Amino acid sequence: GSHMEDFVRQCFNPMIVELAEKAMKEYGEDPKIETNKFAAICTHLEVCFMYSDGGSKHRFEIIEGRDRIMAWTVVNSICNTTGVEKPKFLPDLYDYKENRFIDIGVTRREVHIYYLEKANKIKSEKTHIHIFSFTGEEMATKADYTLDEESRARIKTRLFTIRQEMASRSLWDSFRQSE
Ligand SMILES: [Mn+2]
Ligand SMILES: [Mn+2]
Repeated sequence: GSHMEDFVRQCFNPMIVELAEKAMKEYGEDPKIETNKFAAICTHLEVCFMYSDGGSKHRFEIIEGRDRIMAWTVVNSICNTTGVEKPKFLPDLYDYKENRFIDIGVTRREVHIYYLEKANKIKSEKTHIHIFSFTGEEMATKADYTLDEESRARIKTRLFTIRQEMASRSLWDSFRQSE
């Protein structure tokens, strides 16, 4: 029973905590042991869902947070109906307005460093990328940031808040040097 674990269960809502536990268990992992990863997955969940909440009613299909199998089903539905190309790696969202898959990144390193790694690693010329840090920085594909500024602003705020709560508990350094 780490401090970190109990911190995550206080910090994130129960639905996010449960989706993340499920995601971890599905790819082999334990939330009680790998607790920095548990916090990171919760974070990435929250951001993805805050992000889908920007923009209008029907704008995004939400991929993250589903079962791996159902997530691919929906990806296939969107591919087979928009003509858009089937990505190699699961994305987080689909943008019905701009007609692209998006993968949201949350990082404890230089926005720059994480962007290149996902770009090379996604090896998917058409999927859009949008990174946020715990520092207020963001980088997006084609400098095209999808949402208006106040929706991204509140994500950035939320992340700095998570960073502070962690630090006030002396879990931040560990969290940062776990990535
Ligand atoms: Mn994802
Ligand atoms: Mn992502």
